[PDB]
Amino acid sequence: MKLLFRQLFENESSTFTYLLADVSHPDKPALLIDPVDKTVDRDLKLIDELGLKLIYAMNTHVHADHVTGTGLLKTKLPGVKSVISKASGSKADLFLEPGDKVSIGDIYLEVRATPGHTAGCVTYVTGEGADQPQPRMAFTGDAVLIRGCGRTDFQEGSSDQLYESVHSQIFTLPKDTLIYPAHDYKGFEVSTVGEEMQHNPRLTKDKETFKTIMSNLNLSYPKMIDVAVPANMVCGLQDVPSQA
Amino acid sequence: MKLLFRQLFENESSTFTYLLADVSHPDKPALLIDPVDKTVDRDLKLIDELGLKLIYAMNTHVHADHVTGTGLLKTKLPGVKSVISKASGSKADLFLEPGDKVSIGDIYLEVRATPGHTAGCVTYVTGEGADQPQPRMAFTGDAVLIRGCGRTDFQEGSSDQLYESVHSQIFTLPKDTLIYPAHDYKGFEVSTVGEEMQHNPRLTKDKETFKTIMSNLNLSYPKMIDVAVPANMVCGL
Ligand SMILES: [Fe+2]
Ligand SMILES: [Fe+2]
Repeated sequence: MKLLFRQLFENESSTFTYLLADVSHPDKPALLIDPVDKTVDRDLKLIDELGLKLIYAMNTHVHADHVTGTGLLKTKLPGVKSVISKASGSKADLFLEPGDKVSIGDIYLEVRATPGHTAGCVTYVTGEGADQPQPRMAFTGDAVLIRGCGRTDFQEGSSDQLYESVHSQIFTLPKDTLIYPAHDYKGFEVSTVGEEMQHNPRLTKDKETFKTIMSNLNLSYPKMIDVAVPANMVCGLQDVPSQA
Repeated sequence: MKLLFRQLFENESSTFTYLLADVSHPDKPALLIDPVDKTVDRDLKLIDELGLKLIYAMNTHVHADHVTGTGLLKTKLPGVKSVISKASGSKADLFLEPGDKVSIGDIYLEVRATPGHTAGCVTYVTGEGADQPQPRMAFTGDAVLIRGCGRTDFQEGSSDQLYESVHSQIFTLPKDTLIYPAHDYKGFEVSTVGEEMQHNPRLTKDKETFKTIMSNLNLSYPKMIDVAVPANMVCGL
């Protein structure tokens, strides 16, 4: 295994997309996590410059803040498959269950179910096998953010469920495991399991304190959810053939 | 030596600030590269959470797009020293010459003179040695951006000088060396020397073509330069 890894940012929605590839493999097979429609051309230009073969375009969950790039990526690289959890209820080429593994050459990602922000959230974690990246890397979606977590008042979320998911599926990973979230609003880019267990002001509270604090934040209505969720439930696809 | 490394982003100016610390030393000594005034409180809070001792607040160059956080950091944390090139002509606690080293515990950076965007630009490269980061990391300021570079028509810059700086100081490093620029406007965060030598749209041309390309750019007047340069020449104070 030889990992090529890039974190990419979409400034309108503050979203991180992740590119992973096994560049030891003759085809340089690659995947994207949480690609955004707006940045598809950027992403494809980068994949071409680096000579990668994009196998999968995956989502951690159904996004409320942007439109998935997975559909457009399919319109543009025939052969790429979209991937999302079965639990999300969304359309995709491939559905994931907890415990599934996704492979790109010799590199693999384990799928952990981490619902709470939505019912469909998963966390992708690089494999624990002997030849895999060290430290492990966890792509936590909106379940754990750096020094925070996603809201739980829409998309069938639950604070109780989020707390249990994080403590059972993420904080059980080795402390040096890197945390790569789907969003960040403070200019931060990475954390670690150990660092979040020490410093995350949400998820280091006891369960009932976390639930109380969450319930009272008085967050505004999500500005894009009425557009983004329907679009993302159909893989970001259109119902008319593309023009031009 | 054990390197703790973070890249931090300031959205108003699209600036990257870099935190480096040697967490194997009993003080957990740290430095910041290109800190911004707006994000001083954030940077201090992170430094406090991680239990680090801020030693240096350094600039790659005199910034035209934001006001340096060096002066505010020195105010809040007496004892912190600001650092900048001697060639920049700006005020700082410590001036650097080409070939100088800056150390925090067992971690050190080499200073390479890379003027062209400005007369004072330097690139900080993590040091050579088995106890240093592998691959090496080059903090290139605005001399080399990911698939780009800064403009050369202000701050006593020069396209010819920028080309020579990049080719002699940056493209001579091992190809796997990481490039961490001071800004990005496309959502990219890192590149490598080998990638830029292959794919940088302007710096891969020959010198005269590079010069011609840079002269032909259609750019607006720098939006902050008459506030930022004066402030940054006096350490933000
Ligand atoms: Fe979300
Ligand atoms: Fe600059």
